[PDB]
Amino acid sequence: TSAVQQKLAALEKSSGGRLGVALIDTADNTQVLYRGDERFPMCGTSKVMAAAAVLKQSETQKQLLNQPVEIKPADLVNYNPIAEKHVNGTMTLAELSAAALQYSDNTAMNKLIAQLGGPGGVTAFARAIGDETFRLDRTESTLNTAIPGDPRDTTTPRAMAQTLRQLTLGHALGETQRAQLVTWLKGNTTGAASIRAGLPTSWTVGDKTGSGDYGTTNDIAVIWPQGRAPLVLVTYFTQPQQNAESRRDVLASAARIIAEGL
Ligand SMILES: C=C1CS[C@H]([C@@H](C=O)NC(=O)/C(=N/OC(C)(C)C(=O)O)c2csc(N)n2)N=C1C(=O)O
Repeated sequence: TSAVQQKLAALEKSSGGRLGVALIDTADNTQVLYRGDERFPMCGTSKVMAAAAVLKQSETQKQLLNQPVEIKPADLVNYNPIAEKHVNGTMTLAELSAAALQYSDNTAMNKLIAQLGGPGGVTAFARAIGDETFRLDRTESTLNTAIPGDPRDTTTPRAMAQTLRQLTLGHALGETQRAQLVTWLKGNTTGAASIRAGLPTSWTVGDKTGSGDYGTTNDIAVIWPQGRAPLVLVTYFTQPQQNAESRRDVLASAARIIAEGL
């Protein structure tokens, strides 16, 4: 047990829940893991895989991101802040990707899933880039049920950190696609109280949050400090009570502990 792992264990004990953390330091390719091989419900953090899968399609279909997609009343689900603005109209796949990633729009996510041929098309892209752990089983909004022990719509912190590294810092995507994903993540609007809240305010962050039942509160992030190699940080948190409140503060505290031990 390292110093950082003892503090993360203390944070978890103080929280009442179950915490999963994976850090990759790309300077020396070292890793910090806390419950790094346990499964956690992804919730909206799975939207990165779906957006990346559509970006991968656009490497062959070069104008794909410009393709209009109808938004119909039947498409609306539980949380659709951007798509509701375009019902009975269209959004492009670029606009749907940005809405899914930067506003956590669940209707937008369902349009990405449909473009990929169902949840199996998202999982397929994960396997194609070497992620053997990720599984997407359902569409929105039921993929956020986050039931303890349910393997559906889960991954592990170790696997998600490696995948996020390959998609953003690595070259699992083409050059313009990789840059587009980074731009989208940097422009996220839902992460101010999560990993970002625990990091020095001068560091540049791109991130995607997730939330669900059982007070499931997640965030995955690529971090660019000034003057050193970037980091990839995954923080997953879930709780014993189905109706538990969100705990974004736990993710901020985990990020702060990781930034300390660095
Ligand atoms: C803040 C949101 C808006 S909802 C959107 C999606 C996120 O992962 N979550 C849900 O749709 C969601 N589903 O749960 C229901 C209740 C639909 C379920 O699956 O039964 C949920 C629960 S608490 C919360 N906030 N969002 N996700 C998050 C996020 O952090 O990105």
